[PDB]
Amino acid sequence: ARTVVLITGCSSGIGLHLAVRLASDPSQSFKVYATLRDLKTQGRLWEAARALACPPGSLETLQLDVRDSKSVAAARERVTEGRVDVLVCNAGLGLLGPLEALGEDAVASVLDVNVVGTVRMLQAFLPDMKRRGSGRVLVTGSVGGLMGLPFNDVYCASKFALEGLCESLAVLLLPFGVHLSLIECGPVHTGSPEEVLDRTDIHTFHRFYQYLAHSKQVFREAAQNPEEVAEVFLTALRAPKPTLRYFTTERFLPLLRMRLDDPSGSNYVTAMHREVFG
Amino acid sequence: ARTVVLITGCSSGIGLHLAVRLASDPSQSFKVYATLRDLKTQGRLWEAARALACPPGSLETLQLDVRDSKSVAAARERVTEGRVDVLVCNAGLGLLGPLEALGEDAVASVLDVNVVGTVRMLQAFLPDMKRRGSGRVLVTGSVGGLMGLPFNDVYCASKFALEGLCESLAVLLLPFGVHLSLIECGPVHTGSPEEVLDRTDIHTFHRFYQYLAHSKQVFREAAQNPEEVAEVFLTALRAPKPTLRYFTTERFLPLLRMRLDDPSGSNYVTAMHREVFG
Ligand SMILES: C[C@]12CC[C@H]3[C@@H](CCC4=CC(=O)CC[C@@]43C)[C@@H]1CC[C@@H]2O
Ligand SMILES: C[C@]12CC[C@H]3[C@@H](CCC4=CC(=O)CC[C@@]43C)[C@@H]1CC[C@@H]2O
Repeated sequence: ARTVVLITGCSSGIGLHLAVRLASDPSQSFKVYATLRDLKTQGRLWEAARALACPPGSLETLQLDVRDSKSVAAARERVTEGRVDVLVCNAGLGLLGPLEALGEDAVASVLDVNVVGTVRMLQAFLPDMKRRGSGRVLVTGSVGGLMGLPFNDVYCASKFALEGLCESLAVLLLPFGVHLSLIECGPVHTGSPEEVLDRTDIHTFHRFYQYLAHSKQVFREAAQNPEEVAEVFLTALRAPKPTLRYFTTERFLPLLRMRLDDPSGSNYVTAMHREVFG
Repeated sequence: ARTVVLITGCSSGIGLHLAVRLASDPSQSFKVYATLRDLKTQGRLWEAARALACPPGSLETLQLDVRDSKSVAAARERVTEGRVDVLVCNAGLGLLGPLEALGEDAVASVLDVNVVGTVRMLQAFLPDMKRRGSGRVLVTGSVGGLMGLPFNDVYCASKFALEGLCESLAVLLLPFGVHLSLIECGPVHTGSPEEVLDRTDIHTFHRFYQYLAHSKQVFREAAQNPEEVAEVFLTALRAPKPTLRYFTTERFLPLLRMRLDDPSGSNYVTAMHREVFG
């Protein structure tokens, strides 16, 4: 039978491209449940699916809001096969700005969607995998989950949290036959100045501008095509003994090694301040 | 004048012992605001304060619930000096058990207290430090924030999140004169089987027992006295150029280095499964 895949956050970006890559696979090996918070956003997904000639029935959309455990359970019940071979936890939110300028609701939302929503997915689908002794779980990671980035304090908190969540589960899941992997992505092709200025000091504001200018230059130079990133997920899926982490690029490994080599954090803080700010 | 210190989570453990260490310092250098979620739990703190003969006025208690930004702001207004020289973000919750056995509320609470509550403290007190160009922020960390531990999935998610939060802020704060440091603690001297069994499978349940037996043995062998741990906070406070991280012990550095040296995570997962389970 087909490998049943359920992917969260398929309205755009990595989840959209992964969903159509799998559904359009020439071997027709996969049945994909592409889940979205709001079905009103499914148009780009269906435009992409048609462009790759996904066979009828290879791709289905479900509404799934990872903030709501009832929505998670209702989507699980919509899997007609009664099993999920591959779960891809990809839904996520970004949050950029001076820490004191971020709304309390926005902070709590990033954590609820990125972290608690992944926990909700894992609590809903892991038990069936553990009892069957098979299943693959892929989690969309970021280089921001491996090293702290200025003005991404809460985003990095949430991506570092997925690292701890997944590494902790991987230690237990080792002998269960259930494989969990993080796909560590760099940049991928996919408030107003006035309000930020009102909630922070002028120096922090100026540094935010510098960060934004630097970020745009790196994105322009180094963002990867979503097709190349989606193929790393497929590589992890086909591995007989998948590792805990896959990297979409080796570009940030040097910064990572410097980080990991000086546990006091001094070398990394100095190097990243220089890298972003000059 | 005195160095004004505000510490969260002083009802027991590290925060209680730190508060009385600082308030009883022979030099009388510190004025300590020991904050607690519920003032009904302040008895051990006052028993400890009297035992160390903390001078009258060296220690004051404030009610502060880090889940509530109004409580954070009301406590900030109670600092009569109108400034905080040292902020110690220590309030935290643990959560242990099979992931699928944890209540959704309990998960969301660990994240709200440990992560969003620290963000609330930083948003409330950082701006004044940045404008003055001085201030120390100490955050209670854990070895569980540096490496994933089985059956601590959500606890480790939350402690890994503080790593990302603090490292991201430290990159920005470098030139502001505001110093942020994590104090990485190992074990420190400080649901029912039936309900866990009903929410998980028998194999996971057996592994939980093994984890608990192992954890108790390590705690018995390696837990540090809270006095020794509190003194690491003082060491970070007195450093002219404090590093991002301080370690209370070097016992877990080897596991950490192995972790950091194999970015795929394979060596760490295998080593920690063997370390916990045999
Ligand atoms: C900060 C940074 C440039 C901006 C990058 C960041 C990695 C992650 C990232 C993803 C994006 O989509 C926007 C650009 C950013 C935010 C990079 C890591 C090192 C580099 O200097
Ligand atoms: C899991 C472990 C034993 C139990 C330790 C853990 C570090 C943190 C910790 C703190 C505690 O208070 C309980 C014991 C635990 C949970 C250790 C890290 C490696 C060691 O094998």
